[PDB]
Amino acid sequence: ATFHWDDPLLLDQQLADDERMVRDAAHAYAQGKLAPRVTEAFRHETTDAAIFREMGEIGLLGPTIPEQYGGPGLDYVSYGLIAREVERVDSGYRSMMSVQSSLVMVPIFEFGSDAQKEKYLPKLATGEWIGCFGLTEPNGSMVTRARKVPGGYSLSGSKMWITNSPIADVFVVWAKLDEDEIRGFILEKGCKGLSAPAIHGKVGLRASITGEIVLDEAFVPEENILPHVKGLRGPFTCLNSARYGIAWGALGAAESCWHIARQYVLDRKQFGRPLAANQLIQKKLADMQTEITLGLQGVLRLGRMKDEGTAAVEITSIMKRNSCGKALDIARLARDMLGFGVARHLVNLEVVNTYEGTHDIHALILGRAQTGIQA
Amino acid sequence: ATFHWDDPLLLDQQLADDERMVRDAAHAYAQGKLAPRVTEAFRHETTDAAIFREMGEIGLLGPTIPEQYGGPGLDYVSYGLIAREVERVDSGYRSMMSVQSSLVMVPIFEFGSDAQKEKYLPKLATGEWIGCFGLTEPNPGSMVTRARKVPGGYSLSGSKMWITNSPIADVFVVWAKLDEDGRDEIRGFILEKGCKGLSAPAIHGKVGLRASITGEIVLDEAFVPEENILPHVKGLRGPFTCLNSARYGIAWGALGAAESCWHIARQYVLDRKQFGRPLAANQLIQKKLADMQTEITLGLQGVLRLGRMKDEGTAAVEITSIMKRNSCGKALDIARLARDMLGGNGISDEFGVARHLVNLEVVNTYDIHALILGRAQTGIQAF
Amino acid sequence: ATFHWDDPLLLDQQLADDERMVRDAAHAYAQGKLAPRVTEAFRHETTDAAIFREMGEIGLLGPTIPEQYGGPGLDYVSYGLIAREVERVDSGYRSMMSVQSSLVMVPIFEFGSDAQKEKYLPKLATGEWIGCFGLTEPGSMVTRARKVPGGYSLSGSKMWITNSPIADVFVVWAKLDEDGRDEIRGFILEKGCKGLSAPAIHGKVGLRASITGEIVLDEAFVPEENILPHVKGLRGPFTCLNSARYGIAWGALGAAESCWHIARQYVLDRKQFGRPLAANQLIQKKLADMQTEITLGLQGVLRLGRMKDEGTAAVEITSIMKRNSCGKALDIARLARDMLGGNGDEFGVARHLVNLEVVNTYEGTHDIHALILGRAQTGIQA
Amino acid sequence: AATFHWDDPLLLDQQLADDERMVRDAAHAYAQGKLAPRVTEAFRHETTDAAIFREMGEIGLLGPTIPEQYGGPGLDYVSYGLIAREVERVDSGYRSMMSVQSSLVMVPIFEFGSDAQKEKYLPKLATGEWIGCFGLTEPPGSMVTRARKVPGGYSLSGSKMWITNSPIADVFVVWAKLDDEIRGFILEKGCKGLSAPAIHGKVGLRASITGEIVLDEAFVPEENILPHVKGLRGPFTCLNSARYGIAWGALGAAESCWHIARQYVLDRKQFGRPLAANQLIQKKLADMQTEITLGLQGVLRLGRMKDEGTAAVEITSIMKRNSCGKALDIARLARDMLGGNGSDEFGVARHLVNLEVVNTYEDIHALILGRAQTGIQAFF
Ligand SMILES: OCc1cc(F)cc(F)c1
Repeated sequence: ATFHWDDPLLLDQQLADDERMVRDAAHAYAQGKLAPRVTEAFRHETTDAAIFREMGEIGLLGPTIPEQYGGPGLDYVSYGLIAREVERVDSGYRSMMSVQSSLVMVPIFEFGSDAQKEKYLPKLATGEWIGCFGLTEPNGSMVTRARKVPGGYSLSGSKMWITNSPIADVFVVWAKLDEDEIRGFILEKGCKGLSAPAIHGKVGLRASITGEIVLDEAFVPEENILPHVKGLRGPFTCLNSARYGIAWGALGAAESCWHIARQYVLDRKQFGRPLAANQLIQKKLADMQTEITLGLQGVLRLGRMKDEGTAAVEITSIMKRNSCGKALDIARLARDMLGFGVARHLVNLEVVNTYEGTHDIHALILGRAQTGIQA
Repeated sequence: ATFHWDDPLLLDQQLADDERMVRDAAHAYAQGKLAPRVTEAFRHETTDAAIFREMGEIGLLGPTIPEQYGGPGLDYVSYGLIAREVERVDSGYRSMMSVQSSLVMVPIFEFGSDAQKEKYLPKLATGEWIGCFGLTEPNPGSMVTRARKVPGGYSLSGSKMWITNSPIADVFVVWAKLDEDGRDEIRGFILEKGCKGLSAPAIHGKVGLRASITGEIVLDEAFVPEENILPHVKGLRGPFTCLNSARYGIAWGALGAAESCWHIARQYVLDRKQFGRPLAANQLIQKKLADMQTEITLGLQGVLRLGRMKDEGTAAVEITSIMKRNSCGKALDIARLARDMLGGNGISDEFGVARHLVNLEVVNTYDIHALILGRAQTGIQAF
Repeated sequence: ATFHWDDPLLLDQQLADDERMVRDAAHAYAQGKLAPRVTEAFRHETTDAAIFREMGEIGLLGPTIPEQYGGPGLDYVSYGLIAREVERVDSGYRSMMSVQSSLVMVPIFEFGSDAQKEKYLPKLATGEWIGCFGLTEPGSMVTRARKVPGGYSLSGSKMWITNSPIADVFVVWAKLDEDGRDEIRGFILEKGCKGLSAPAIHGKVGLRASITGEIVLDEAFVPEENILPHVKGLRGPFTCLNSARYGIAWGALGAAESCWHIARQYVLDRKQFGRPLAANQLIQKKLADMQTEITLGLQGVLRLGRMKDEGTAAVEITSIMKRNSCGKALDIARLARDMLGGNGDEFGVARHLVNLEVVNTYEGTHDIHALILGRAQTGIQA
Repeated sequence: AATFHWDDPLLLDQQLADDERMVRDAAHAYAQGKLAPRVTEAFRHETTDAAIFREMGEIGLLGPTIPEQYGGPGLDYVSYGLIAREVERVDSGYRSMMSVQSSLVMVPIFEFGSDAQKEKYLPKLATGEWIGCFGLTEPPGSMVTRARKVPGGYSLSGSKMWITNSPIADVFVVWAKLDDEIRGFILEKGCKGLSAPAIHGKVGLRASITGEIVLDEAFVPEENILPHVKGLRGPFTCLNSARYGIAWGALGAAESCWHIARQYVLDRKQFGRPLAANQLIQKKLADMQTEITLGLQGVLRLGRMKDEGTAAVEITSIMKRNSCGKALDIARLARDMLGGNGSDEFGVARHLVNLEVVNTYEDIHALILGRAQTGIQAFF
């Protein structure tokens, strides 16, 4: 009976062996390739699309996509472990990857035609083609609209804060159309009326490239609309999948913060003694450990529930709210101990925590589910 | 796949049918026998000794103690489940039970002689014998209750304070320093009701845990036969092994109390109206219920996992610190959150919360666990 | 220059000497007469009416009421200092005195006829007559005055009225019809005249040391000469509340000082690992937070008091101080309760704690003061 | 009924003497006029500018408590605070540059220096013609940096790290052990043995320049040792003065974050209303206004006390901890009210990172206050 400060509940022992190598894969990749890049990349907001090629080579894009389509046919827990390990380096990297996996690949696999699945998935899976997701507009009821035309759609609108957009080959875009239903459309790079100007001067997620998608009478052929989804269900299946992945990821960022802070305090001294000798510092460390340890249990359990089909979408709201909130708290706690990879993790998480608005959308999904009553 | 707001992670489906049965049985007893008693018992600080035989005859005392000695020989997860169903009603009753199991029966089963084990456990198991634990003094290693050697055994003088069960106890597990082979070490002694120089006056007018009887143990040259000393333990390890067992039970029990305050809070916001709309429609009210659900759900995954690890023998003692500190701290936050949601002033049943609140303020004092964790993380002691 | 840990900003020296003697008189009275009573009174929810004569005797009832009506003619700073000294012992008691001064004497003084003033204030000032105040029910109030022969008939029920079961004088706010138009008017009523009931409330979780009841109006008759003539609508009730709130703001800070002091003496006295608890860094941060919040909270009510004496204080300022004093007293009592072991004398803290939980939730659980303040900042009613 | 000022609930403005109010407006006109337009690029590219010293010197805002006699503007502590607050309202880096001159340079020359040193350094420090720095921190401790007697003065050897102003400073106030007490010395730029290497890539306080003071047998003349101080009393008096200014400044930053958050929820709509209409936003706004209003009274009261000589050193711990900690809370609260990522409102992201650093120079104040309350020391 031996104590592991860094893994108190021996998560290692709760993973399948299959799951444990996915994790180490993602780990070796993130540490070997992303850690040496991240500092200058964050600092200068530098576009590097190498992550796609690289991650695609080792089978980490579209983790839940079947082998039939070039995916690695893994389960949800593996998806989670992958995101955890990448965010352990940087939220911006994780972000790029959850765009490929949850925001582009998943809607094509789930909602697309045979022909669409065959054309896009395999190249997405290898990261030869990079994808982006256009739902968000400038300040789920969009004005971006598709109208029917000769064979057969024309899109006009704007989508703001689209990660990958300026380098994307493939575009999953959501617009209204009637016979008013929200629909998903597949556009490709270099297409008439489609542009994607980059955004610079970000405070957080500076290691990912972000842009808009500007659609000025952009022509989508009939064969490019997602056949098997209409309405909220489409965007929502995508966000639900991504929020799951962000819930594991945020914990990775938090672990980094905890380790850096722990190591900092071991190594530096005050009044002839390490900071670690300090009770206040020990309390803070105790809380980081605790919140992270519990969070991991929550996401592990949600992942198992997804895999066996026993998980309602509302669970994802618990884990995503919690994971981001506590990761943010932990980063701030770690920051106020130092006298700086932590500062990076901190502004990242500041963006990540408020991404889905400022009125705590998940607290409400959950309030409504407990009470029956909408806020 | 259906959402279960009251069990989001389907804890119910993470259990063996085995443990599920023990849970339901604990629940039926708590709700059928302890719920009716609780309001008056708490308001009037009433002594109900009859509770131990009730708990005992259905195998709630000494969950983990083997059948050889009258226990049900259940695993740690079952013990947890039992603690949680009882505290769901009141921390004071849980206190009664956690003392019997972890602080009386455990040191005996674990440290005592074969004669001691057969003498004491079976009666402690059925509840015929009420036990208690004498460790806290008026003002751990700096203990002052003294055992000195005499013909026929030992003679103990000293005082213990805040000992739950003592005024109604038949059996007393008492920790005292015995200087021997030179060496001054902590030893355990079993005493019995009626023994000369042992008195257990009761303490009344408690602020919390009023449904549970507490008093003192006053040792005045009380005679303990040489066959009433715990043969197999010396020093900190004795008292510690017991508290560690108790903290595990408390880590589960506290979550039951938090579930009640949550459940009460939720019902209250449904039934109340404000500005025509029910209280449930307010955004701030929904944050608070979300926070409550979150912390409870996660705290449960925490104690379940620790349970599995103890049954596997893979759990280190430090893990208990995290779970006890988290369960008690988060349950005390939830009680304060639910208490602040009620307007008015204690007439209503939904001021069951006020009782849970004050209980949880005692339990949270029975920071040190942060220090255990900080030390484990760093290798430097800061106590 | 020395440091007074118990009064870092030397509030003692920001007071005028007359103000200090007012403070010491309340402190002598509270430590003398209330301190010995409090545990049992709380423990057993007693009625103690004798406190009103006691406070009236030495002129602490309705401090700002002029001598011309039996008041001591003090300012708002002394009102505060008194409320602070009483609550230092117990919130329940401060409340009794709050009701008498802000919720009965003030309305009569600002809104009553000369006759009303001479009939009621002197007796309230001595404590001969005890008062209460009915506003809150189980703008959109439903308690009602019918105009009838010779005056009014009042019907409805007010709840949670401290002093009500032992009150001699009642100030009720009911709505009255005026040629179609409905407006809030204040009425004085006396004990025992037919139609009025004062049934106590029992088994309270906090403020147990203060007797509390309903007011029950079933067609209770009020004469014409008993309607408050010089106010209608919001001004009446609000002028009262805005005065009680000011005293509660000073009071809460008195309760918080008790918790602080008790906590500090408790950790100096208790030993763990052969050193006082006061030696731990986690303990010292908590004590620093208590010292800070109280010191700042005090500078705020002082400035409020002085602005009130100068007629420069806007009504919204009171919302700042009330919310802050109470909210921060609750935190401090919680921080102090969490530093103590044992399970009930240092346990004045448990008492303060449960008092401050009622006080902090008394005006609702929607944080009415944040809204007042948010509306004043942004212009927007939430 | 009197008028409510949401932005000055307790009418701080009214509590101020005539001259005090005038200084406030002076520093405000300067900060809004000269510093505001520079701050976004200065912070972004960590773009050193130093014309500020000479700018603030010219309107008499450097070394506020130094008497007119020595070229100072001869003002009280409240005025010092108000200045710090108007500058920090714009950026903590700028206040920091100004805190070093006033508190960490001109104060010790005035308190502990000879008539000669007072006549020579202060008039040019006051106008911002000479720029000062303060070398105390080492990579006290106790400090290692040592001074040694040599013909007609002292030879100094050692190192100071994280010295703000150092790579641009004309005058150095350095603390060394002399055999064995700590003393302060006035070094001049161009002294042999004095190197001041710059440091780049900070997270916060990016508007200010920081560097080292590497000393290698540096020669100080006899007439450049502070004759009137020995031991901790020297450094501590400087720090204690700087903390007082930091106490006001941090509330200036807290004010900006508050006003920015406020204006932001006015401007943005959600669900058909301004965000300012949400109950929870109102609570946050209330907290911001409460903590700022109360902190302002505390530092004002501390100002009056320091003026009248009744303020113990510990009160400064109270205010500095309160001001920095509450400022940071407020900047975190504002930051969290903002969606988006990188326009005007993200002036908040700047103030937050500044306050993160400012807050992190010294909890140590929690323990100063714990010991004064309990008689027991818990630093080590
Ligand atoms: O002391 C009882 C009380 C508390 C309060 F917050 C307002 C009020 F009007 C009366």
